[PDB]
Amino acid sequence: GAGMEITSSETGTNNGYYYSFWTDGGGQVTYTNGPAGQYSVEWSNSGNFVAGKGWNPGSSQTITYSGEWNPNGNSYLSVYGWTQNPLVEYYIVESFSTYDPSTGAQELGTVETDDGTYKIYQTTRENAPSIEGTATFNQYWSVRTDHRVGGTVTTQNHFDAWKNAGLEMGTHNYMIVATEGYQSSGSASITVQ
Repeated sequence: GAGMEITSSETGTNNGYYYSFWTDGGGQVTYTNGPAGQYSVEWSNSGNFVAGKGWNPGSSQTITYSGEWNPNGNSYLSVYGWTQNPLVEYYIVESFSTYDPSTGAQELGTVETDDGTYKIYQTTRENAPSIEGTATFNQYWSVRTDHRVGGTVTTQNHFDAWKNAGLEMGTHNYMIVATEGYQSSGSASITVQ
């Protein structure tokens, strides 16, 4: 892993961390594992891609992450992952570029944590890609009102706020600090501590 450039989807472990790189193959996307919890990604006229390091299975650990997120166009930086039974894709959005991803989603409240205010939303993806195949599932969103690149994400506070709103969480699959992009270029270099 450490230092090897990859250009198509893979998951594995690198330097004690789980890592997930997924791309639909649009434009160019290059992912690299670095030392410890560090990853780099560079993209150029991308389709949809998700990249980052973390844990499988994810728990309710308080994550600290640092580094650098330089997108040109649509990109989010998030604590990202999935539960099963029910199937749930979830996002704790630290920053987004040119597109608020909670657009067309329904706001269920706010949660204050990690010196932030985060707005809570749910959508339903219908017949979309998933960790268990083409499926119909809820996505949950916590979106920081004041964007940042680096700090503490107390995921327990986001899960409790979702559960508070009546949002079911199943059994935790992976949870990563993810760089996502769509129809953009950019680079990002992020360390999970």
